[PDB]
Amino acid sequence: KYRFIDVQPLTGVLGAEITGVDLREPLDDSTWNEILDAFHTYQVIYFPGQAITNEQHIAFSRRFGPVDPVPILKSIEGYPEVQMIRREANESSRFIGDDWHTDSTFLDAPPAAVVMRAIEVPEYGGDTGFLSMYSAWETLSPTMQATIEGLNVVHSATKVFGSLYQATNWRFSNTSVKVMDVDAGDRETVHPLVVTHPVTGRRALYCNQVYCQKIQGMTDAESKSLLQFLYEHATKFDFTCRVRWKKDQVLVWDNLCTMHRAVPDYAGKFRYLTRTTVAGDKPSR
Amino acid sequence: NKYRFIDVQPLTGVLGAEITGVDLREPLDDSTWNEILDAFHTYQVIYFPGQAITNEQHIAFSRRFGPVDPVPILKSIEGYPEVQMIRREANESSRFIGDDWHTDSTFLDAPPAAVVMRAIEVPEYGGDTGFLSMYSAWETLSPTMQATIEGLNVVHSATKVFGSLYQATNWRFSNTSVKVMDVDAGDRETVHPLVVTHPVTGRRALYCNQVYCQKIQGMTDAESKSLLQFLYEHATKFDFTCRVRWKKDQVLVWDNLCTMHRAVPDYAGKFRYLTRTTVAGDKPSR
Amino acid sequence: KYRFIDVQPLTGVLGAEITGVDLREPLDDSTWNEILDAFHTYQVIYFPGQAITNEQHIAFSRRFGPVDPVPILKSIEGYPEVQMIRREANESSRFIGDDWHTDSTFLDAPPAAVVMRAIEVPEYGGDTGFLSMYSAWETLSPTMQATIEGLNVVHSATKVFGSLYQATNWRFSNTSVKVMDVDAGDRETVHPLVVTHPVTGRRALYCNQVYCQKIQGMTDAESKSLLQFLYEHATKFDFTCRVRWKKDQVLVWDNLCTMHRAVPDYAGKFRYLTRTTVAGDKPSR
Amino acid sequence: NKYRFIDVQPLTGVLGAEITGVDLREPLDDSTWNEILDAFHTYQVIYFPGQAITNEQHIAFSRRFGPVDPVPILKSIEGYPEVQMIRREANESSRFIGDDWHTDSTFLDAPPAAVVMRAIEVPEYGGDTGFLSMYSAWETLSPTMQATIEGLNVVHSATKVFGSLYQATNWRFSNTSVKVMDVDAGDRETVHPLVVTHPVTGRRALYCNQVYCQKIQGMTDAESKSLLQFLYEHATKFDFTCRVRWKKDQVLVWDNLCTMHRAVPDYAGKFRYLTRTTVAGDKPSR
Ligand SMILES: C[C@@H](Oc1ccc(Oc2cnc3cc(Cl)ccc3n2)cc1)C(=O)O
Ligand SMILES: C[C@@H](Oc1ccc(Oc2cnc3cc(Cl)ccc3n2)cc1)C(=O)O
Ligand SMILES: C[C@@H](Oc1ccc(Oc2cnc3cc(Cl)ccc3n2)cc1)C(=O)O
Ligand SMILES: C[C@@H](Oc1ccc(Oc2cnc3cc(Cl)ccc3n2)cc1)C(=O)O
Ligand SMILES: O=C(O)CCC(=O)C(=O)O
Ligand SMILES: O=C(O)CCC(=O)C(=O)O
Ligand SMILES: O=C(O)CCC(=O)C(=O)O
Ligand SMILES: O=C(O)CCC(=O)C(=O)O
Ligand SMILES: [Cl-]
Ligand SMILES: [Cl-]
Ligand SMILES: [Co+2]
Ligand SMILES: [Co+2]
Ligand SMILES: [Co+2]
Ligand SMILES: [Co+2]
Repeated sequence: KYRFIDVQPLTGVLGAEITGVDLREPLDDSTWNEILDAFHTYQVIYFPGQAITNEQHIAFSRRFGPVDPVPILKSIEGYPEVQMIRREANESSRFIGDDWHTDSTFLDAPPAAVVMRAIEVPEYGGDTGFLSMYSAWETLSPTMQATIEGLNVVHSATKVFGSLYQATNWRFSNTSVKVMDVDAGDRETVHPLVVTHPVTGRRALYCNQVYCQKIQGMTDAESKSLLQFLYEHATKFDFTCRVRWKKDQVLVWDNLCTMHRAVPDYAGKFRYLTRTTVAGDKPSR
Repeated sequence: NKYRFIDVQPLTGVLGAEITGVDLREPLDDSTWNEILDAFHTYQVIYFPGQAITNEQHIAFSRRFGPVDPVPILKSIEGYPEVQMIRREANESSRFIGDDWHTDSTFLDAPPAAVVMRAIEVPEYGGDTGFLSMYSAWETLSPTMQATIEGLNVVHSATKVFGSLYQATNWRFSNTSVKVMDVDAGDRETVHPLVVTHPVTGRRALYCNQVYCQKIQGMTDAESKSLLQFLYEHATKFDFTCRVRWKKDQVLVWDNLCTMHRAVPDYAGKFRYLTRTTVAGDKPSR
Repeated sequence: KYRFIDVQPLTGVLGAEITGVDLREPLDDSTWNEILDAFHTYQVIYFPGQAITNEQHIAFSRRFGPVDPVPILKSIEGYPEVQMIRREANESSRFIGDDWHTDSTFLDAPPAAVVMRAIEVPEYGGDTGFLSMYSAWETLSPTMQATIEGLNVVHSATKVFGSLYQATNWRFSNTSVKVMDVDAGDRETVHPLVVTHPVTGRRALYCNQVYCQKIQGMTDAESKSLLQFLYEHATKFDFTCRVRWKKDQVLVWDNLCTMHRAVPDYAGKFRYLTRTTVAGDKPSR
Repeated sequence: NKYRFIDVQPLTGVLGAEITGVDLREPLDDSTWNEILDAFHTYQVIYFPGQAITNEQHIAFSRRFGPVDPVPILKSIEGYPEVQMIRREANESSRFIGDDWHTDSTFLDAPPAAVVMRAIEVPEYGGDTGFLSMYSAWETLSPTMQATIEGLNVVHSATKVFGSLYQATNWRFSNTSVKVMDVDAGDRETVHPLVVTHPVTGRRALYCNQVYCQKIQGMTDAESKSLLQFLYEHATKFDFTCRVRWKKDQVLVWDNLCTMHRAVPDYAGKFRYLTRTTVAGDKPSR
């Protein structure tokens, strides 16, 4: 069915490799329409072998929507919108993003999408996992769905760069991570536990252990119990795929309907990807 | 306190009350009965020490609470089909009856409303019964959690007690107090709401128990297990419980809709014998 | 079998009422020997109807061992060793001791025992629960016992009056609780997970959720998992008893082989008991 | 890297490797075989894309790893009792074979040492197999936790797969690939250590799986459940896993002692067919 690009789905759940296109060149309307369709169908799409410039990265990201950096990451000099996920070979700090999450959900309007490009990565190690929150939602019984669909969740960055972060002893390195204001870390926002994607109209479960503090209105014990069940459910191996990186692979993921995590199995090896983030609207039900 | 015809001594700040100043061998005037019924509705489990009543007076007093109807599983005393036994011979090595939190016979389309239990001969110590309030278990859920669960129903059956799950496992009750039952009666399912309204007080109570509840209707096995596990942990917190110690001729009534109870098995090697008459109820409803 | 006192066990597991003795008077050797035997047998013993003076309380406690206040509680004026568990009718703060624990196990040598006396208590509400850690230990399989008997646990007061306490929003009232130094709150000690009682020689499980931070040498996830199973096991209703208070009831509990908790079911009612604490040796295996 | 006769491309930093530069239709010289065996021991699961071998060459290549012996439950291809099928017709609505973390046939006194699996016809996408390293699951337990558990043994049986627990439940495998089995063979127990030493590498591996492990020997049901649940959660973290995608004529070998695997059921409605020969092992030991 695709005529302007070649798409090879990665699993029966999510993920697709796209080839037959050169992202260094402008895309005609037909080629862009297929790309966007593949992005909305497969949720995480990746293009091996795209030796693009940083400006081309920026422009390509702009096709998905307004570009706008996430609060915590350092950017390359000359490009505030091009942020780094960079780990030096000798680092001993915590690996960025090494549990399931989606990005910056403590924001009133988290990103819609992220476009990541491998600069220099290990021959093996440092895969990124993804999973579908559409599948997590769809595999809940209708009874379970009706039960939880009216709930909201309180999100904040407290464990990442607020008071809880300051409490613990593990730190990120300053290679890619900025020093942040503690109160900014502890500012709370509220999102729906079940969101409707604004383009596809499909529903997705929307919670993550990194930023979700509690179910709004619940006791700590009620909220901890529901959220724990939902995390176990959503992170079943069945709902995941695994993306392996090579130099100049460019990947886009939908930040509303997927979760992702870094795999820290390359200790002692240099790894560097850049990324631009695409702004989103307020998550809504 | 407000009581003028009976003396009531509440047992904890959550449920339970001792009632004295009354002789259950004699008939009760309307004034004394109304206060007893009121104390039953206010305290959920009430008990009357020192009541040396006959089996017939036990039956008659039970009847004041509602029609009397034995539960399926228990043997009864000779000459009194309505008076059933909770009896454990000293030597027994079988499972102790009722030794986890439950309420009685909820596999029935219409479980009992109440039970009236009377001590015949019990150990100097050991063999207390614990009780907890399902009004309190419900009221301490957040308004959010209440709204979340109030439309759910739960499938109950006796499969673990005298159905296929019972037949599959190794432990048994002795035949001292427990009849042989049909396996299909054991496996027969009924559905009740997760949250019920008491037909007299109008108050709401959480309604689930691990002995007879199989699953939340319409949910997957893992969803149901996970929610019911949380509710069991919530309702069985020590703060919601009271503990009743038995003495010969103590007579006790519990509300079988808004409480749970469990036997404490801490008297192995000692004889224990209580009788009970069960008072019938209506379909639990929302 | 008791000839100098009358003892009435409370449950088949632990607990005993003692009568037939006047604690306002000196005890002969025979009466004291029976008291101590009952204390070692039943683990928590209580004497209704003992209108004693504070000095008599102190002296009676001294028969069990050296007396020595616990760090957190305020004492009555004129008697540093007589501490208060006092809640005013109008209080809205956290109830002292409202989860299962044993006292001050963050100390290198926690108390051996505590002697508590009711001054003024509600007609109903404010029971104290107790449970036996001998029974908790004895109902573990031999295989489970051999598995865990070599483990140690790190204890500290951090959740009660150290950094974790400072983090949260709930506070105890200053009615009975002193302001404490944070570092004193966070000082760690190490005890055996399975201790041998120094008088009876019987073994007891020794862990509590209030002061135990983690199994020494374990990861956070391993330790949280074992300790959770042990707490669920030890706090089964089967292992508990419940003590109801009346004015001038004097009770002694063994602080090594039991746990206890306050029951907060008297909101809006005044409740006041005093207590002296009896010093112990370093818990050992 | 150190390899001079084969090209090996590791799959993740934990386990798994692709091997190219070799034609399994031809015999392997000692030098090429030694490197393959070494890569098997180093990477635990290895796979060879593009190997259009006959069933006989499949059998012969398997044999290089150890004596070949079919597992009890799977049907075999006509004319090759040692070559068993993992085959799912497009229309099937039965349970997917192997769809949770396990290692093969651990109810046996001596489970297989390895399996060699070959894709005949598989979906364009969907039907990957996941693998994880039980060396890594063991090595990431603290020294304290290791000392704690290293003396324990676990009781295994096939009761959930083709024993009484299977017969009691509702789901079934189809008869496409699965034989009817004797219920008593299903319920027969064996005991293995919780922590095993690999008989060639000498390295230690955690050894438990939820499909066949019933309980820690000597423990109570609640103790065993609670410890095994923790170990399952620990060993199945995403960080310890790799995922293999299948293509026609890919041939893959896994170590059945130091890994676990699971089928991913994400291809309903599509035909999938792999064959496999199982290589026999010795009693797992400490
Ligand atoms: C860029 C990105 O920022 C991060 C940074 C790190 C991150 O990964 C984790 C994983 N586990 C964590 C666990 C704890 Cl207890 C605390 C913090 C944790 N952080 C997730 C998102 C974002 O969101 O845009
Ligand atoms: C009279 C009464 O009958 C019983 C009998 C026993 C009973 O107690 C338990 C407790 N835990 C159990 C656990 C399992 Cl796996 C099986 C059976 C169990 N039975 C609860 C009710 C009733 O309801 O009228
Ligand atoms: C006198 C006594 O001091 C206390 C004071 C309070 C206490 O009770 C609790 C119960 N649950 C708690 C829960 C949390 Cl998260 C924190 C603190 C908690 N404290 C236990 C012991 C002692 O030990 O001698
Ligand atoms: C060939 C292989 O055979 C099987 C077949 C199926 C299998 O997969 C599962 C997964 N989860 C299961 C869960 C339950 Cl409750 C029951 C049976 C289950 N079976 C695991 C091994 C073997 O070992 O040789
Ligand atoms: O390094 C990775 O694979 C992903 C890190 C991540 O979570 C992120 O960039 O937001
Ligand atoms: O023996 C007891 O204390 C209670 C037994 C019980 O559960 C019952 O009679 O239903
Ligand atoms: O108030 C109570 O019943 C007990 C409080 C307590 O834990 C203590 O005094 O140590
Ligand atoms: O189908 C698969 O991917 C693996 C099935 C499996 O578990 C097995 O063959 O033992
Ligand atoms: Cl009647
Ligand atoms: Cl052979
Ligand atoms: Co991220
Ligand atoms: Co009962
Ligand atoms: Co205390
Ligand atoms: Co298998």
